[PDB]
Parts: sequence; structure tokens; C-alpha cells
Amino acid sequence: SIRVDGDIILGGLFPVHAKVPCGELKKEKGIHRLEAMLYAIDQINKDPDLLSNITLGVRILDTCSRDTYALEQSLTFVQALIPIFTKPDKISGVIGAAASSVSIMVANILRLFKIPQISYASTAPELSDNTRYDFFSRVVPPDSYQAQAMVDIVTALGWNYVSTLASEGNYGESGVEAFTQISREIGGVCIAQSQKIPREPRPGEFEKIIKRLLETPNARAVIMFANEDDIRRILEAAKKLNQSGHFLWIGSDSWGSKIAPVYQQEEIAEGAVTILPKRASIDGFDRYFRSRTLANNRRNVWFAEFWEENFGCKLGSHIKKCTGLERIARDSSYEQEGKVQFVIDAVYSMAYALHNMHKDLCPGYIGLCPRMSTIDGKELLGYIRAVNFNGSAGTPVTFNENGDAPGRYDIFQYQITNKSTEYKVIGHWTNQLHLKVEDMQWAHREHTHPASVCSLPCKPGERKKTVKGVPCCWHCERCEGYNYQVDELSCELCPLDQRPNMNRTGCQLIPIIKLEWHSPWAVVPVFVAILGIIATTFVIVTFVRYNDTPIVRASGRELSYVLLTGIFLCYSITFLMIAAPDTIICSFRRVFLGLGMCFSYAALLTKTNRIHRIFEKFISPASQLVITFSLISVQLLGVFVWFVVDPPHIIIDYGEQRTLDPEKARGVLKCDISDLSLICSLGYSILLMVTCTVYAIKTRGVPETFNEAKPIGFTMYTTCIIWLAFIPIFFGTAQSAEKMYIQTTTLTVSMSLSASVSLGMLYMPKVYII
Amino acid sequence: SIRVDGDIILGGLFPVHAKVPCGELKKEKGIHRLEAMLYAIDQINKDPDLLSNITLGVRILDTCSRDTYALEQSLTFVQALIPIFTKPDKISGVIGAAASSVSIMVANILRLFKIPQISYASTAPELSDNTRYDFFSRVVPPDSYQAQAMVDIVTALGWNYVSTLASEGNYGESGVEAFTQISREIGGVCIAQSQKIPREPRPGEFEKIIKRLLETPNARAVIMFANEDDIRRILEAAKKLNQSGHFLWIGSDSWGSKIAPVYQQEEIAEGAVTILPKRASIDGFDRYFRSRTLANNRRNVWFAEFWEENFGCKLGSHIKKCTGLERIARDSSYEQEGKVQFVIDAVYSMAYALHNMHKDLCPGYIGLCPRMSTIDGKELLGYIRAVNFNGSAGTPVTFNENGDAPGRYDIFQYQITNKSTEYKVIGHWTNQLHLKVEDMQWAHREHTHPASVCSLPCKPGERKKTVKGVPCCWHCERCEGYNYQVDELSCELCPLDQRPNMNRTGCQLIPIIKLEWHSPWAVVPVFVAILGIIATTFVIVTFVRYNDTPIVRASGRELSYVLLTGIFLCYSITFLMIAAPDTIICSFRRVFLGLGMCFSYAALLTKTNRIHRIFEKFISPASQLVITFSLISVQLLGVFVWFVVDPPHIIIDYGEQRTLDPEKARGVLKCDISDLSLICSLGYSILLMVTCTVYAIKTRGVPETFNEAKPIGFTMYTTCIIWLAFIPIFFGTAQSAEKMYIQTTTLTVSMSLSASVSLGMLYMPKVYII
Ligand SMILES: N[C@](CC1c2ccccc2Oc2ccccc21)(C(=O)O)[C@H]1C[C@@H]1C(=O)O
Ligand SMILES: N[C@](CC1c2ccccc2Oc2ccccc21)(C(=O)O)[C@H]1C[C@@H]1C(=O)O
Repeated sequence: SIRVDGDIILGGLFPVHAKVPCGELKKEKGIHRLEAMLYAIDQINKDPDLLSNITLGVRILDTCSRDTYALEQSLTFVQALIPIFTKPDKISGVIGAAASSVSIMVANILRLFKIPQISYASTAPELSDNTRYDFFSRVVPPDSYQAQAMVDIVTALGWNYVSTLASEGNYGESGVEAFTQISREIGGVCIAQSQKIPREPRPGEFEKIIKRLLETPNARAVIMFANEDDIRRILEAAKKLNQSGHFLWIGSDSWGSKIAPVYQQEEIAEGAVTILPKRASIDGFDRYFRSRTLANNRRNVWFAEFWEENFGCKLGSHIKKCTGLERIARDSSYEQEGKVQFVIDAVYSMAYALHNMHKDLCPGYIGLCPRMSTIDGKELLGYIRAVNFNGSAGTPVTFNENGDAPGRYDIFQYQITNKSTEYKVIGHWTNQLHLKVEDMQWAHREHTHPASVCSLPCKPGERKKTVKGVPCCWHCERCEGYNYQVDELSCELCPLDQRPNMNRTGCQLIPIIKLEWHSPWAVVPVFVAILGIIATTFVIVTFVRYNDTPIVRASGRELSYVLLTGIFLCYSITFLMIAAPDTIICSFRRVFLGLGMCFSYAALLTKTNRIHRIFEKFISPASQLVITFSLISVQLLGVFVWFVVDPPHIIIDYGEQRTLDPEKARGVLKCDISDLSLICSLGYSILLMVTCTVYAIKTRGVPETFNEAKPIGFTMYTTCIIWLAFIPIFFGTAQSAEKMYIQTTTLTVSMSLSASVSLGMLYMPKVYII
Repeated sequence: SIRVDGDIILGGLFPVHAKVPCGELKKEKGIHRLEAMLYAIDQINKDPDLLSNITLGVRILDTCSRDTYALEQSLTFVQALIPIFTKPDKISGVIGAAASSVSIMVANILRLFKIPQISYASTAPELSDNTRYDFFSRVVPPDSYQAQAMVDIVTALGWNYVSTLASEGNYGESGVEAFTQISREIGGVCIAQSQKIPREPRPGEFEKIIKRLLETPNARAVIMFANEDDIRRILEAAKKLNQSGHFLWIGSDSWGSKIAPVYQQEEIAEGAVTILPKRASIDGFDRYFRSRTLANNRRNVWFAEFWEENFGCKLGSHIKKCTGLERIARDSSYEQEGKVQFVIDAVYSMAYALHNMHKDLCPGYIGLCPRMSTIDGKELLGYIRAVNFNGSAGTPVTFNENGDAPGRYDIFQYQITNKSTEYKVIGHWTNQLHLKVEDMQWAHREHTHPASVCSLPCKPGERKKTVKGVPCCWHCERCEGYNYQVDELSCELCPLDQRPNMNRTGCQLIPIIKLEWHSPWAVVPVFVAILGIIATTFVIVTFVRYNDTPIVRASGRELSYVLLTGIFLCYSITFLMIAAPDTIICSFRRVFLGLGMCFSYAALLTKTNRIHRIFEKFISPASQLVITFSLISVQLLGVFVWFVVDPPHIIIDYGEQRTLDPEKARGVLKCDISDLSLICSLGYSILLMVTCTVYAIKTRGVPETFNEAKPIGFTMYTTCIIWLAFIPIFFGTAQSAEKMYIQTTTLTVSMSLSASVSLGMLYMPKVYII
């Protein structure tokens, strides 16, 4: 209870003593902060251009790290609303703070009474909502803003799969929850595990915690939000359990820049990312400390306790009279707190709020106005969250709509080297991230920056199926096969005319194979074909020169001409059916087939007709010319109408071959000549064969006549069986893979065999010598 | 501020005066309740076996329907924690209530200090959660328990589609929200509309509200939760807008049992469901009122104001000395409040809590114990919610875990009749619903109970598709067609052999139609068939008797026998192919077909063979017997192997007919005799025909011989064309719907025509007279 005059009175709650009130002068926490508050008030009342003639007053009470004691004191604040009675004060703002769950309770009791309250040290995420704390402002970063630093650094280093660790308190739980929530929304990071310790661990607990963190050897980032016991005991109990070089630690101030947690556990904590609230050094207030005497500070009720506990003398034991002694040399090691700047900033913000309210409510009139006499709570709260000023550090102090303060942290890193063991500054976090990546050193099992990704980007051509529920993880599967590889998750089929590339991705044309001119199957047919076209040509040459000569007289008639033409055409098609297929070749092959088949058989039938039926015009010229021209014209028109013969149209078997291995699958350059087309084409040939067979069965009972007409029948009979053998060897070739090879060989050889039989008893031995 | 002695002191907040404090003695609200509290305390201190020698004290303060004034008074409660100074009191419980937002604020300031608070009149749903009101108990039903009555009655009457109405306040909004929430979870009810009025309506607002409630003429239940202005103005502004007999009203106490809202708007509110908190009548406290003098009630600070405002005399104007006058006769119309029972119940509950705590904390020792000297807040709160007692009504008072009280309401109904205009009691709601349905009267446009269902259950066979998002609504679609009707939403196809029932649901066998024996298409073939079997039989009779007779000598040989047999068989199959199909009939038809076709044609060929080729064994017996027996045995084995002839197997065309109308669709009893089977069956007949044609073309150049052999050829030629005509009229019948009819007629008539041609020049005119 400190009474300082004033015209606008404020209040102050401070943690003098410790956890009704136990006796331990908390010193740094309490006394320092009281002196800071009174100091800042003292320079507020001197600045001529801050609040004009208005003066400030102060009502400083005590809290002993208890919630209820602070409740009684906050009741003491509000007592002007309830014979030498003195006028009570009128508090227009409360400026006090401590560990949380104290600011919470005073915030409730003060929001019930529309009194603003600005805190300097209370940093609890639960105190970050307008509901239930509409009147609570804060001039220090929330601890939830610390969880935005770990997320940013984890994203910056590329880690997406981490393991969180915490302690059972209101600190660890809230910090881990904020880390999880920021990890959500903005994605890119995943949490493998979340292990929370108890307040008191049973024997072996740390071993189980370590081994369950060691269960998944892919998450090697441990974001610890937990007090010193976890640090010390996890880093020491991992020595003989051998997780060294397997976990990288990122911790909050609970670890901080301290060296006490690990006295020698340095090889288990060879790397760390530590976040600390920024710090300053107030010069005028240190002077205030240095100028405080005993005859001056009668303003402090509990200041003799400071004299007794800061030097060890019980004035009321060294029993020293204590004379007069400045508190630097005769005092023990001296240092101030880091939170004095915030308790100065709070009172400055409140004074600025009052000044800004004066600017509007009471214009021009120096001092006060009756309108301004009552300091309305709502207007003051509105003006408090409207200040953008800077003081006592050179750094700005401002509040968002919630009333919190922007967070300014710094980041330290821990490594070792010969003679070097320190906490280098790798950067900071003031509404953004600033990391000196090249400054970081992880020189224990990781030469470059370490890795914690759940899965690793694969080679192209291996479809990566993201496992459901965890984008940070996936599993790669080969997409080899006829299907092409399009995207990371997309690989669909490429067209059958595109063999999939041997590069495990891409597609290319299938090679096309064709019956080759030089092959171990076509050489013997072309050879026998040319052998035939030599001997047959020789005989034809013999006949024509000697048409009138006896014995060859029957040969002189054009019947022999037509038979020879048919034989030569058969041989020609035998040769041509071998060479490489082309756009129009096969149509020519078909026309030649029709032509030769008509010629030879028509000659055979007309000769048989002339020979036999005449036993009951007969002359060779008349009969032959008519029938030959007629039948040739018939087949000529049959060819002309392009029903059996195909157009230049062809087929390429790019993908018709169904080989499981694309590589060895091939194709053929096949004219689209159907087997039914072949059968119907030779149908007229079959009819001629049937007619000639009937005629020669009639001849079988041959009249005496001559002897040259029986070989005609015999040769035709042999050719009948020779050609009938073809049909089974036409149908049976479809089963084999080399359908084209066997089909072409059998057709060509069967034609050559029929031709050679016609070259037999028909006209060879009759002219052995002519 | 009232001071009453005591050893355990309680507190009381009451609404004396009205909305710093304006001067209007609120009377019924304040004074009555103060007297009730002091009365209940007076009988608490007399009961020998309630709290033993412990005595109670009282601290009664005032609230003037303001939140802040109550805040100051609640500060006054807690002042024992902060030279003739007197010892302040120690309140161990607060017993006070008012309209809400006052109990809320005192509950906050008291939960900060672990002081129990039991309310008697504060009924706000927001005060129904352990969070922020852990120390607030209630001895009156929440208004949220009223929203459980409307839901129950709406479910009981069958309504599932209603329209909610509200007023812009903390009453209407919360009530409608609770109604919606209870409408969810347990389903069965839907809300068509939710219209909320403003605090001040612009001109025409009510017209727009009425017309938007009138937009959907299917929801005719209006659950109003709104104060009197809505009642009066909506019921009066609907007169000329003609929504009478279109909305049924269910309202809360804001309407209540009052008659002031509608002075004459009775035909727009001819029916109502009103919910009211239950009521009692305290007898001892009315006596307390009657026994209060002026020289006694010095215990009340504000009691002269009651004397002045309850009679009109300013003692300090009738300026009457006021003598001594009891407050019944010389006083104006006297009546008490309904909430006195609750303020008695609160103090009784607190005293019982203290007694129960004494039972455990201090055993056996009468008076007090040092352990029991401090009345811990947590233990007292635990014991408060452990009481199951009854008093001051005969009804029980108890608290759930939340601290609320069970709700006991009654339900009134408003109707009119000649000379009757009242609020009958249709039942109540005490943790359940009790409705006298037969007591309700809606005798204005609804003789029976009215209806508000969004959709109406349809007839079976009409699939009801529930509209998504609203189970209470659906749309019925006919499911006529071959698909059967299974369930309300399920109607799938029934088997093709089951015509869907004409009952719009069900399936039944399709009638099967067959070629009938008496038909306008089969009569002429069967008639010509029997005509043939008469004349042919007559000729056969003639031949056999006269085999040796000349002219008939050629007929004597069994060649004529075989021809006659063939003709008779043809006629027989002509007859049989008409009658109804059966299991095995068609196989017999096929065998007879083969037999007759073989017989007739074989005879024709063998006769032709005997006649012609012999110009270059010849005797009738030898030749005929061999060939006839051989060919008949051939066809006999052909039949025996059941390849062409089908087994007893048959087909029924239950659903093969594809008629869009199932009703007229039919089926046929068809043997599975394929057309290819017919063609291949007659193939041997075709071969015989071809052979005979060749033979008779050879005969055409007939030798002189005789003249009976040329009709053989001529008749065969005619039969050739007659039978060849059948094939086009065999193939062309498939297009027509009556495929069976035309096919059977053409086959049978073609057979009869061929038979009649064989009955022509073969053997008829050669025996004109024998
Ligand atoms: N920021 C503090 C302390 C903060 C903390 C906050 C909430 C709960 C636990 C908790 O424990 C730790 C442990 C290590 C580092 C910081 C904290 C606050 O209580 O708000 C504030 C008391 C500190 C001060 O007054 O100097
Ligand atoms: N039940 C009351 C009143 C209830 C209500 C509750 C909440 C908000 C508004 C509100 O206004 C209406 C209007 C008409 C009927 C009942 C209420 C409570 O305040 O809880 C309480 C005042 C009653 C009393 O003190 O006798």
C-alpha cells in the first residue's frame, strides 16, 4: 500500500514476497518492478508536453503469488463505490502483472467494473480472446506467438514430419496446441508423434518415452515445449540408450540460453534452436537504483526488508549499523530484470491514452473539464488500443484489436568445437522470420542440413500415391507397362501404336517387320520359280519356231499358246508373291492371279472339249479364239470391278501383335486381302476344275483315237490333288505366330507344284527331240 | 440493508424500487419477497430438529432493476476480507434473485469468491452451464424447459412442419434457438419458417410478416415466442388480410392466460396452446402479511413507503394520521405473487445444506465444531446439490448436476362458444407431457384435429422420394410399368414372366396364346386336307382291287404303292401341323415329315429310273423293293439320331413378346424347331428333287416307248415350281407379328398343293373308268 498524491490515480500489482503470505522477499520480481513503476510515474509528471497541468497518482498493492490474496487487494482497489472519514481514491486504470492465473482473476473482477488493466509480464494464450477479457491489454508477446516461430523455422528448413514433446502443465499443453493449430490451416508440416510427460514420472518412464520417439526412424525433429526436467533427464537417459545423432531439438525459453539443464550432456544436445523474448537495458532506471538511499525511500513500505536481505544486516547476523552504503560495491553481484521496460511501457501507454482522450473531450481548456471529470471506462479502453508510440527502448509499442502486443523474439543455436561452447545468434523473429542458415552448424552426423521428411521425392515414371490423411507422406509405385507416365500421380495408357519408352517414361513407334526378300523360307520358292521360268521358256521357244513341223502340229494351235501363257503367269505370281508388300503391289498380284488361273484352266478345258465330244466349230482356230477371248473378257471385267481386288489401301499391324513385352512386339505391312476374298477369287478356278474333271472322267473310257489325249487327263488329275492339298495348309497356318510366312510359302509352293505337274506329261516328253 | 442477529448469516437481493434509483415502490416484486424471506428465516430458527442450537442471520440489500447498483451491493456483501470499529459479517450463502442480467453479474462476482448463490426468479437459458456459473443454483424451471413442451405437444398432435415466430429480445431469440435445438437430435418435426420482428416496426411490417407466413399454405402452426405487441398486432392486422382459419397458435407466458393482448381479436385466435409455470398459494405467509403492524415492522428500513403507497397517505394527500388499519379491507384489492414459494424454497435448501454438512463434519457435538467453524464454499456447494426434500407446497425441490430445477408447467387452451370465453386446462408438463386431447376444441374450419404435415402419405404403388435435407417432406411418383412396387421408396422390376398387376402393384402370369384349331386361317387348309384324304383314299382303294386288271397293271407294281403312301403322308402332316402344339407332338410331326418326303420322292425317282435308262434288275419287284427299303432305312436312322427332331423340350414365350403394354402382350407354346432345322431336314428332299429333274430332262427327248411316262415328268416339273415358291414365303413371314400363323398356313398349303399336283396327271385320268 503506497500512497502518492495525484489527480488521476492508477493502480499497481506486483509479486513482492512469495507463496497466508510466506516470508521471502522476491527481490528481482517485486522490488525492481515497484521502483520501475514509481520511476516512470516520476518522469511522467515532469514532461511538460505529455499531460499538461494534470498530475498522476499511484496506488501500489502487493501480491504474494496467490490468486486469493490478489482478489482481496483488487477488492481494495474498488472501494469508492460502496466522523473523520477520509475521501477514498478513484482508480481510472490498473497497471500490474505477475505470473498468470493472477492477471486472469483480477481481469475478471475488473471487467465487471469497466476498469482497464494493462499487464507487463502475464503471457498466457488463454488471455488472448475478447470474451471474458475485454478490458485486459498486454504489452508483452503471448507465448502463442512463440509457436509461430517454430512453425516458420520448420517450414524454412524444409522439415515436414516432426515429433512434438511436452510437459504436463498449462505451459506445455497450450504451446503444443498452438503449434498444432498453426501447423494446420497453412500446411506443409506434419506431426508424427505427441508425447506428454506426467508431473512425477515412474521409474523407466523416460526410457519408454525415448523408445517410442525412436519407434519411427524418420521423424528426427523434436519440438520440445517443457521445463528443465525433461531437458536434463531425456538428454542424460539417452546416453546408454543410443539415440545420439538421431534427434534435433527445437525448444522454448524453458530450455533458453541456460547451461544448467545439461551440465555435460553436450553430445546429445549438439544442436538446438532456442527462442527467447528480446531484451533491453534501461539506463535511467539503473541510475534510479544507484541513487536510492535509506532516508529517501520512505515512499516504500517494504524497503527495510530490501536493506536487510540485500546485505544480510538485521537493523531492527552482522548487527551492523549499516551506516550509508551504495548498492553496487558493498552489495553482492548486481543485475536487473528484463521486464522493467514493459512495466514502464504500460504506464506510458495509460498516460498517452488519457492525453489522447483529453485532445477530444475537453478542447482548448487547460487542466480539466467537467465533461472530462469522469474517466469513462469504455472511452479509455477505446483510446488505449489506438496508440502507436515508442519509448524506453527506441522500439514501438502498439496493440492489435485483441489488445495483445506484437512478438519480438531472438533465436540462438548451440554447438561445440575445440575450446568453443556457446549460443550463437542465428537470427530473430519480429512479425517475420530471419535465420542465418549458413551460420548454423550441425557438425555431428550431418555435414549438410539434416532431413526429416516422411517420404522422399522419387524418380520420374514412378507414380507417387499420397497416403490418405497425411499429405507429407506418400508411396511410390512403378508405372512400367504400355501405360505412359504423365504426372506425379497421373500415368495413363499411350496409344497402341506407341511402345512405352525404355526410359521408364515415354512412348515410341513399334518396329514393323515384313517378309524379307532374302529369308530362309522364300529362297527355295523363288529359286524353283526361276528354274521353272527358264525351262518353260525354253520349251515355248521350241514350239513356236516349229509350229508346222509334225508332232508339234497339235502344239501349233493356240491351245498350246494358252497353256504356256498360264504356266508362265503362274510362275510370275509365284515370284512376285515373295517380294516386299507395297501400296499397290497386292492389287496387281490379285489381277495376275485371276489372269493366270483363267488362262491355264480355260486352255485345258477347251482342249479337252475339242478332243473328246467330237467323236459323235471343231477346227482349232474358231473354237479356241471364241472361248479364250470370252473367258478372258469375263475375268477381265471381274477384275475391273474391284470387289476381290483391294485398292491401294493397306493395313499396318502397329499394335495388333499382342506380345506382353512391348519391346519384342512388332508389326507387319499387310494388304487387307481377306481369306474369303482368296476363296471366292479362286471359285471360278474351282468351277473350271470340276468341269474338267467331269469331262476327263467321260474321256476315261477313251476311244481308240490317239494317245496324246490321255496324258491330258492324267496331268489334270495330278494337279487336282496337288491343289486340293492347299486348302488344309491354307486353314491350318492361322495358329502359328508366323502366319504370313507359312501361308506365303505354302501358296507359292503349291502353285509351283501345280505348274510343274502341268509341265509333265502334257507337252514335255512328246517333244524330247524336235 | 437489514440486520438480523444470527450465527450463520445469509444474504438477500430483491427488486425493491425500479429502474440512480428511480422512485417507484415496486411492491409485489420487492416487499412481498422480503417479507417471504424474513418469514422463512423466522420459522427456520424455530424448528427444533432442523439446525439444532445454530441460529441464522440475514443481510437483505436492495436492487433497483439495475446491474451496476447490484454490483455495488454485492461488493457490500464481501467486506470481511479486506477506534470503535464493529466486526463485519461473514456471509456463507447468498439468496436473491431478480430479472436476469442481474443474477448473471452477481453470479460472476460471487463465483470469484466461492460463495453459493441460489436464485428464485432468474430464468435465463444462458444461466444453464457449469462454466462461468459453477456457483449458481436455481429453484425455478429454466425457460429452455418450456421449449421442451412445445416440441412434445407438436409431436403428440402429429405436426411435423411448423413456422416459428419471435420478437427481437433475449427472450424470443433464446426460446426459438432452444426450440430448434430440441427439434433436432430427436427428429420428427421440421421448421418451415423463422421470422423475427424488430424492436420498432416500420409501417407495413406486420403485413409483410403475415404474407410471408402466408407464402407457404402448408405450415399452419405458429410457435410464437414473443411479447404482447406481436400477439395484439398480428392478430388484429390479419383481419382484413384474411388469414383467419389458416394459423394455429402455440405461445408461451408472453401470451399466457391474459385477455388484455386481444380485446376482441377472438376469431383470429380461436385456438391457442399456452404454457404457464405452475402456481401455489402460501397460507402462513398470507397470515404474515395480515399480522404486520406499523409498531412491529421496524425490521424493514423501507416499510413506511409501503404504508404510504399501499393506501395513499403521506404520514411525513389524505394527510390522515393513518391510526391502525389492517391491510385487507381499508386496503385496495389484495393479492400476492406466485414466486413466494421459490424464495421460501431457496432459504430452506440452504439451511438443509448446512444441516447435512453438520451431519458429517462435526459428529455428535451439538452447536458447532472448530472444524465446522469455517463454512467452506466447495463443500457447501456439493451439499446444496444433494437435497431431495419437499416443503411449502407439498412438492419436491431438487437440483440436477447443473444446479437447475425440474420444470413444472401447465397448459391452457382458448376457445369460444355461446356465453363461454375462457382458458380451459388441457393438461400439464412435469418431466413428461399430459394432454387432454378430447378436451381440445378447434371448432373453426377444422371439425377434427387440424393438420400441418408438409407432405401426405400416398397410396401404395407410388414411390415416395423424400426430398433431400427435409425428411418431413417428400414427393410421390407413380411406379407403373413392368417394375413391381416393393416398398415406399423401393419398386424394382419383377421377372419378365410376371406381367405387372393392374392393381398398380403386383405381378402375374402373362396369358399364352396358341394357334387355335378353329381359326379363320386353319379351316381352309384342314378342309382341303380332308378333301384330299378322301379322294386319294378312293383312288388307292380302286387300284389295289384291280392290280392285275389291264391299264392298272403298271399301278399294280409297288411303285404306285409308294407314291400313294407319300401322298397320304403329306396330307396327314398337313392335318397335324394345324392342331395345338404339345410336349411331344412336334417330334412326331418331324418324323412324319421325313417319312412322307422320302416315300413320295423316292417312288418318283425309282419309277423314272425304271422307265428311262433301260432303253440301252429291270423287273418292278427287285428294283423297287431294294431302293425303297434302303432309302426308308436311311431316313429311319436319320430320324432315330435326334439331330433334326427335337426332344419333348419346348419353349414358352412368356416374355419374348416385347409389347409396350404388358396387358395385351402374350406368348406362344412353340417347339424349339429352328428354321435351319427345317432347311437341313428337307435337304435330302431337295437332293431327290434335283436328281429327278436331271433324270426327267434326260427323258424330255423321250423315245417312242409309251405315253404314260411323259405325265410323270410334267407333274414333277409342276411340283418343282410349286415347292420352290415356298422358300420366299418361308423367309418373308418373320417380319409380321403373326409369324406362326403365316408360316404354318404357307407350309401346310404348299404341301397340299404339291400333293394335289401329284394327284394330277400321274394316275388320275389314266383310270377315269376301271
Ligand atoms: N510468463 C510467465 C511465466 C511463463 C509461464 C506462463 C504461464 C504458465 C507457466 C509459465 O512457466 C514458465 C516457464 C518458463 C518460462 C516462462 C514461463 C507467466 O506466468 O505468464 C511470467 C511469470 C513469468 C514472470 O513473471 O517473469
Ligand atoms: N423470468 C424472468 C422474466 C422472463 C424473462 C427472462 C429472461 C429475459 C427476459 C424475460 O422477460 C420476460 C417477459 C415475459 C415473461 C417472462 C419473462 C427472468 O428475468 O428470468 C423474471 C423477470 C420475471 C420476474 O422477475 O418475475
